[PDB]
Amino acid sequence: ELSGTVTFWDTSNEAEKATYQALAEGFEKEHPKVDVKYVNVPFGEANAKFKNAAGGNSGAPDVMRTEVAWVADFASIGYLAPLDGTPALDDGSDHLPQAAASTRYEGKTYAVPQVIDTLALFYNKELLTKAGVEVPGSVAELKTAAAEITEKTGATGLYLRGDDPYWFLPYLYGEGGDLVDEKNKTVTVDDEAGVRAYRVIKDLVDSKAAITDASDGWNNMQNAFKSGKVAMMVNGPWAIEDVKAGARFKDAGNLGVAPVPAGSAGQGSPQGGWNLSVYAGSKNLDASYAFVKYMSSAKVQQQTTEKLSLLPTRTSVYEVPSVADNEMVKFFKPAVDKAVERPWIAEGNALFEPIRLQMANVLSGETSPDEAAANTGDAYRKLLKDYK
Ligand SMILES: OC[C@H]1O[C@@H](O[C@H]2[C@H](O)[C@@H](O)[C@@H](O[C@H]3[C@H](O)[C@@H](O)[C@@H](O[C@H]4[C@H](O)[C@@H](O)[C@@H](O)O[C@@H]4CO)O[C@@H]3CO)O[C@@H]2CO)[C@H](O)[C@H](O)[C@@H]1O
Repeated sequence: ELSGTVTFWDTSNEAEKATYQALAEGFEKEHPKVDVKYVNVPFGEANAKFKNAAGGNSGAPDVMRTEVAWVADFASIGYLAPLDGTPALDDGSDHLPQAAASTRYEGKTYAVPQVIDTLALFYNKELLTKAGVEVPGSVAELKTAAAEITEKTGATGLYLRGDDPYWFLPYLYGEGGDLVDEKNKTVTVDDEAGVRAYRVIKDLVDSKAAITDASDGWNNMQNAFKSGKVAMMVNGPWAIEDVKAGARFKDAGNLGVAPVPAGSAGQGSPQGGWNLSVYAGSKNLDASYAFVKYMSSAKVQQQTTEKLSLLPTRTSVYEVPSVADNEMVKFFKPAVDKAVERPWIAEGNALFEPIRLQMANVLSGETSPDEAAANTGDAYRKLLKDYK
């Protein structure tokens, strides 16, 4: 028997949330004595809100949509129920290895994978065609393309997200860099690749190839792309249905997607995504395990793709013709296969704030690329006491 309340905190965005609420409530079809209480929690607030609730054992959710870096974060402070040997885990081996890695902390499973993602270059096909340019493969090509776009159409080439540090990573990887060398416990962000990456973002804006904003970056990016103010943006699968709501991208026929541009050394995009965790203090652990199994099942992952084009973590789901033949999936899955995995460490989540501050200050001209890289390195060494 399953009965009682399962409160689910979902972080999905305005375009995704109706789908996720319907899926969550569908758990009640097979378990009518369970009451699913769906709550949508803003992404930026959710980590803090969960810690506040879990630390005061006061209004915590039973099931938490848990960003890949939040698993080790929450788990290290005891907020997550261990899932090994529980009904929450079913056909575990189906999940992509890199998705499974993010669910683990100190030899225990604290989450089940839900979606996997990476960043890509979205582009407005009509604008590029009008400008007579090809989708750019590199930053150098992007600069050239942007000039032609402005000359021939008046649009700016790129919206460069300046207020979210995750958007720094493609530039860092393209310059031949990474945050840390996990295996050797060495901070690497302040290597010359870090300097180069901060210089690249500043040059893109100064040269007018790109525009940016120091605040409200999600809305500003989406607005600029949807309104044709820019021809390109870097974004993820969570943006697809949001973009398609716009007059300019109905049915996605005008929406192109390609890999993030290479830099001077090579090319790369980060691995991200979401898992599902159970609050350690839940008063309905059984019903929660079953809710997690349900939300992470092949059936529900397939539905999510069909409604939202989010990428399944289950390998088996990619063999479903409906998923295999989805064009956003056909592009994003290979890109995900190549995505750079991060260290799944308690402090991994905290690696982002230092980038955020230095990136803002580079873009405004308050901080040189050289100082920004050094500052980011210093911040990491403070965070990671056993890293050189
Ligand atoms: O570490 C967590 C805290 O720090 C910052 O989070 C990071 C995060 O660890 C990174 O992996 C990356 O998160 C991205 C995520 O993986 C993507 O899926 C995407 O998230 C969107 C969801 O897909 C969508 O459903 C809805 O929830 O909106 C999300 C946001 O658009 O994009 C994420 C990046 O925006 O990057 C962030 C750094 O921003 C962050 O500071 C938080 O406060 C975390 O607590």
